[PDB]
Amino acid sequence: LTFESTSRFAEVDVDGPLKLHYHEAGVGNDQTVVLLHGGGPGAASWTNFSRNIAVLARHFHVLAVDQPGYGHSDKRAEHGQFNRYAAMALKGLFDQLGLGRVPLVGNSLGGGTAVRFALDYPARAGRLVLMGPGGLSINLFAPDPTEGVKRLSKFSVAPTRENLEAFLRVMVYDKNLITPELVDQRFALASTPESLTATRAMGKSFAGADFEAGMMWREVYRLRQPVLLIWGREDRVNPLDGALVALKTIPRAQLHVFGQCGHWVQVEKFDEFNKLTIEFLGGG
Amino acid sequence: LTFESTSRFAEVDVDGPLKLHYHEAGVGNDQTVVLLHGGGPGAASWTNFSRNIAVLARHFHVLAVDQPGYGHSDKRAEHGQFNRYAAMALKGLFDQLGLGRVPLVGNSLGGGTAVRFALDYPARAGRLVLMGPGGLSINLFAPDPTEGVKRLSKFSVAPTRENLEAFLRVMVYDKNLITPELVDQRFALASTPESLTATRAMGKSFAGADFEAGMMWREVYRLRQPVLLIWGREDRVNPLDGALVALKTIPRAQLHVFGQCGHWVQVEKFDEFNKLTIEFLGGG
Amino acid sequence: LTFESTSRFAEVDVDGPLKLHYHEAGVGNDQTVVLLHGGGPGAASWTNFSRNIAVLARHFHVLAVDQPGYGHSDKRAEHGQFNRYAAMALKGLFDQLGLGRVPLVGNSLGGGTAVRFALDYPARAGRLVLMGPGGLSINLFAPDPTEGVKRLSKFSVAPTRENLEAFLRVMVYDKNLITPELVDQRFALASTPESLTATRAMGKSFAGADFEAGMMWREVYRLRQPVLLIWGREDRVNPLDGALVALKTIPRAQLHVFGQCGHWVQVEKFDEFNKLTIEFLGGG
Amino acid sequence: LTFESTSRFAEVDVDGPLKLHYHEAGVGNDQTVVLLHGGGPGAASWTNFSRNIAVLARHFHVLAVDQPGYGHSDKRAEHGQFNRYAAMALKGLFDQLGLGRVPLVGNSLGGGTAVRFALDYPARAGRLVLMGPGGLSINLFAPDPTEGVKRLSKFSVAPTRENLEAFLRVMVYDKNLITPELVDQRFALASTPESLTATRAMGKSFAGADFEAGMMWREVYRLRQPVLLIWGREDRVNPLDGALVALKTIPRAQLHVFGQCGHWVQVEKFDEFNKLTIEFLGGG
Ligand SMILES: O=C(O)c1cc(Cl)c(O)c(Cl)c1
Ligand SMILES: O=C(O)c1cc(Cl)c(O)c(Cl)c1
Repeated sequence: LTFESTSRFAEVDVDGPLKLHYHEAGVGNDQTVVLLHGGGPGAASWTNFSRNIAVLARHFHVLAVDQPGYGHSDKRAEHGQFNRYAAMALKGLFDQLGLGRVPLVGNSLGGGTAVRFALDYPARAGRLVLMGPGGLSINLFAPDPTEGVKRLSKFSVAPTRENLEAFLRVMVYDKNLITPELVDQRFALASTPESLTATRAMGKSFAGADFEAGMMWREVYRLRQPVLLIWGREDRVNPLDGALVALKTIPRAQLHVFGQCGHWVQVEKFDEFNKLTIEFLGGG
Repeated sequence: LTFESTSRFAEVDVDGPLKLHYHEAGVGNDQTVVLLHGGGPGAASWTNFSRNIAVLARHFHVLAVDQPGYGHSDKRAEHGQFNRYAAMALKGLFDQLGLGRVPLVGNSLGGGTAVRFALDYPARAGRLVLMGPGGLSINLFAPDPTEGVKRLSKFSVAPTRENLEAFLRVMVYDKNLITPELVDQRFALASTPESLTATRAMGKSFAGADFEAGMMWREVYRLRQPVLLIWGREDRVNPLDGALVALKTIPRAQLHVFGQCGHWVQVEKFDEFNKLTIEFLGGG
Repeated sequence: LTFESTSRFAEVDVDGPLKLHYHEAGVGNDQTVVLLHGGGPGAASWTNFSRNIAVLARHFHVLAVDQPGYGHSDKRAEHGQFNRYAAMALKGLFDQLGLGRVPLVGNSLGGGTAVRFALDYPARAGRLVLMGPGGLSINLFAPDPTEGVKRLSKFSVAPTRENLEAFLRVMVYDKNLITPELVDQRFALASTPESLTATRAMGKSFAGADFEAGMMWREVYRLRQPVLLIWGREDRVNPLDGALVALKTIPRAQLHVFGQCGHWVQVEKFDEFNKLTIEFLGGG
Repeated sequence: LTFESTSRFAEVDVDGPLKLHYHEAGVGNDQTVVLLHGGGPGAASWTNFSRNIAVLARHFHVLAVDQPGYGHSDKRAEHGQFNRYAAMALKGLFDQLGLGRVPLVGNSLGGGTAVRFALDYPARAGRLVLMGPGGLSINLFAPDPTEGVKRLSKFSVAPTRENLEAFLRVMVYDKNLITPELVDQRFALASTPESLTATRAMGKSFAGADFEAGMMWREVYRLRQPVLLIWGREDRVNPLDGALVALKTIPRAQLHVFGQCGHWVQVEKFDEFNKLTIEFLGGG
C-alpha cells in the first residue's frame, strides 16, 4: 500500500474534460467509501489520509480522491463555487466507476464538498463523516476570518516558506508535528506555477454570484442520513462553535470532540478517528 | 446474569454503618469498572444499566452500585451534600473490595458522584465516562430549574402516578419507552415510606452549608484522567449547553453527542453507548 | 391616550378583503415607528405595549398594529405561513398610509413578522428592535418544542383557565405580574370562538409547504439595517441560545440581555426597554 | 479638563510603599465612580478613557486610576496574581479617600481588577460596568491563547514598533483608529525600561501559586450587585464566548453586545458606551 501502487486516474466531464487523480485500496471489500481531503497549500489525498487509508482498507473499498485544484488532479485557472465544482467532478467519477450510494468522509474543505455533494445528489451519498468541515460550519462566536484563514490568506498573498510554516502551525495542537521535512514538502508542491494557478482560481471563485451554495449551514436540515461530525477542541481554522448549527439542524447528527487536538483530527487522533469511522460506517 | 445472581451487599462506615446494595458480574475479568446510576424516583442500578451490564461484563469486572438513598441501599433520613456523601460510601466499598484505581461510569446524579469521587480521592479513580452528568454541568442558556427538574420537584411535592409519568416522559426522546409497566414499577418503588424518607433527606440536603461541593464545574479543571462526556442532544434535564464548561476546562476531555436521544443515553442508544464505553475504557 | 381614542381601522388586500385594527398616537411627531405585538392567546397591540405606547409617543409617530388573528383584526380560519401572511397585510397598510422606510419594533411572534417584512420588502423597513423574536431565532441547545411552546400547545387542545394561567406563568420571571385580573381578562378574549379559530389556524399553518419562509435565521445575513435584539435571560419560550445565529449573521446587529427577565421584556423591564428603544431609534 | 489638571497621586501600602497615579474630575458631583483601564503595553487611564472622562464627569465624581505597572503608578519588577495585587492597591486608595460602596467601571484587565476587588471587599463595590473583562471571562469555544493574547506575547519577547502596531490592530474592528501617531505615542511609553520591566512582571505572575485567584468565573455567582457586561462582537482578545459563564451565574447581570466593534468598546462605540454607562449607574 503506497502512493504508487494505489494511484489511478479518470477523466470526467465538468464543462469539458477534467482529470481526477485518486488512490484505490481494499478492492476485495464490499462497502465502498470515499475520502475527501482538506484544502491547505500542497494538500492531497495521500498526505492527508496516510495514517488512515491502510486501516480503513482492511474493512472497506477505499477511494481517496484528489479534488480539482489539488494533488495530481487538474488545476484549472477558472471555476465556480468550489464545493459545487468538486461535487460535480465526484458525480462524474461515481458514474464512471458505477458506484451507487456511497458514504463520504471529508475533512475541512472536502467535508464541504461531501456536504455539497449530499445535498445535490441525495440518492448518491450515504452516511457522512465530517472532520472540522467548511461550508456547514458557521462560527457563532469567533470573529471571521479566523486565525487559520488569515494565515492561509497571507500565504496566498506572499507564498514564502515562513508564511507556510506559520499556517501549518495553527493546524495542530502538537506543534512538533510540524517538521522541516513536512514544510519543505508542502512548500514544493504549493509553489509550482500550476498550484499558484489553482490558488488564484480559488480566490476569484469567492467573488462569484453563486456564493450562497457555499453557505451549506442554511441547507443541512435536509440531510436524511446519519452524519458524524468530528472536531478538535483546539481547532483554529474552523473553531468548535462552528458545529452548533449543523448539530442542531441535521436530524440524525452525532458530534465527537477530542480535547488536545487541532484542525487535523485524522492525524493527531488517527487511531480514535479510525475506529469511530469504521464503527460509524458499519464495521465492514 | 439476573438481578438475583448478581446481587451483593457490603457494610461501609459513613458516620456509622451504611448498607450498600450492588450487582457484581464478569468476575473472571481483569479490569474493574464501577457503574453509578441516575437519580430518578425508583431508580436503581439494575433498571438503569440493564441494556449495558451483560455487554460490559464480557470485557470487564463490573460493579454497579445502588447509591445510598436508592435501590436496596440504606435510605437514611439525613445526610450532607449528596455527591460527597455517596462518594464517601464508594470510598468505603473500594477499600473493602481491595480496589485500587478504577474507572467510573456514571449517568446524571451518579455522574456527579463519579466526579465528586474523582476530585476527593484522585488516586482511586481512573478514566471517567459521564452521561448527562449533574454537578459538573452548568446550563449556560437554559433557565434553571429546567423542565425535567421542575417535573421531578412536582413529584416530590405530590407523589402521584400522573406526576411520575410526566417526569419519565421528559427523560427520553422516544416516549414509547414510557410503558405502563415501567411507570407502575417505578411508582411502586418510589412511593414506599423509606423512599419518601430518602426524598426528604435529599431535599433537606440542598439547604446545607456544603452546597459548594455540588458545583463541581468550578473544580473539574483539576481532573488529570481522560473523561468521556456523553450527551443526548434532546436532554431536557441536563441540557447540552451544560457540557461546555467541563469540555473546556477538563484537559483530556472528549464529548460525544447523539441526536434523537434524551436524558437516558445508555437506554435510547444502548449499543452505541456500550461500544464507546468499551473502547474508551481500553477494550478489556 | 386610551384604547378608543387611538383606535383606527384599515382594509387591505391579502387574497381578498382583510380588516386590520391598529392604534395611532403621537401624530404630531416627526418619525414613524410600527409596533408589532407578541402572540399569546388573547394578545393584542394595546395589551402588549401598554407600559410602552405613551412613553414612545412623546418621541415618535406610533402605529401599533393588531396582527391578523389578534385583537380586532380579521381572524380568518385558514392562512399560509403566518409571518409572511402578516407581512403581506403590513405591506398593504404601508401603501395605504404612504409610508416610506419605517423602523419596526416587534415582540416575539411580531418580531418574526417584522423580520419577515424586512426580508420581503427591503426598501420598506429601517432599524429593527426585536424582543425575543420567533422566526430568526433558532434554539441551538434547547430541545424543541420549548417549555413555553408546550404550554401554548396544551392550551390549544384544552383551552381552560388553568391552562392559560400556566402559559402566562412561563412568560415572566416575576410571576406576581400574572394577576387573576390579567388571567381573567386574557381568558375572556382567548376563549371566544373567533379567537380559538385563529389559534387552530396558526397551528395548521405549520404543516404548510411554505414552512421555509419561517426559518428566517437562514436569511437575516441579507439585512443591511442596524438591528437591536433584546432578550430576557430566563425566557422559556424563545430561549437565549436562539439569538446566536442572528447576532452573528446580521452585520449591524446589537444584543441586549436582561437577567431576571422572561419572555415579556417590554413589560418586566418596561423602563429599560423604553429608553433602549428610544435611543436606538434616534431619539425622535 | 486635561491630564495635568486632573493628575493626583497617593501612596498606599501593599507589602511596602506603592505610588498610585490617578485622575480626578467632576468633584462637584454627588456620586463617585472608579474607572479601571485596559491593559495593553503603554496603556494608562487617560488614554483608555479619553472619549469618556469628560462626558462621565458631568454626572459623576470620576476617579480614573492607573493600575500598578501602568502610566505613572509604581512599576514593580515582581508581584503576585495581578488583579489581586491591583485590588489591594485599590483597597488602599479607598480607605485613604474615605470611600464607602462605589461603582466600578473596568475595561479588559481593569475589568478583572474591578471584579477581583468586588469579591475580596464585597462591602466596597456597588454596580459594575465591565467591557470585555479578563478574569471572569472564560473562552468556551476559542482555543487559548487567543489571537490577541498571542500578539501581546510576541511583543513581550520582541518589543518592536511593528509588533506593537500589529497588537493594536487586533484590538479594534475599524483599523483606521490605529494611526501612526497613536502607535508612535504608545511605543514611546511602552519601550521604556520601566514599562518593559512591568510587562515581564505580569508574565512571570502567571506561573504563580495564586493562579486560582485569576479564575474569577468560579466566584462571580457570589456577586449581589447589578453588573453590566459590555462586549464587542469582533473582540479578538477576550472573545464573546467568554461572557457566558458570568452572564449566567451573576444573578443581576445584563449583557450588551455591539457588532462591528472589537476589544476597545469605550473608544469604538464611545457614544453608545457613555450613554449605556451613565444610565446604568443611575443618571448621577
Ligand atoms: O409571541 C408569543 O408569545 C408566542 C408565539 C408563538 Cl407562535 C408561540 O408558539 C408561543 Cl409559545 C408564544
Ligand atoms: O486589557 C488588555 O488590553 C489586555 C490585557 C492582557 Cl493581560 C492581555 O494578555 C491582553 Cl492580549 C490584553
